[PDB]
Amino acid sequence: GMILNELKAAIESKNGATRQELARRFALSEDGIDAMLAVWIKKGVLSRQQYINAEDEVVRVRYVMNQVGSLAVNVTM
Repeated sequence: GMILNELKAAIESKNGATRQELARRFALSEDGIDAMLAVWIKKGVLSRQQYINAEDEVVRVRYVMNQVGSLAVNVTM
């Protein structure tokens, strides 16, 4: 890869962006960056997109990550 990894880490640590900002920095079509990413992450699920606002305060930001760890959690207590 080239940007898939650069963004994967940059986002995994620092803030992130959507397919728009991604294709922008890469200077390519949003369809190409999204497709290449979807396959680079899993296979073709438009990656993992999530938002944040009420959880924080007034962030209101959305981005797609590769998600290498585990987000799905079920607190059974």
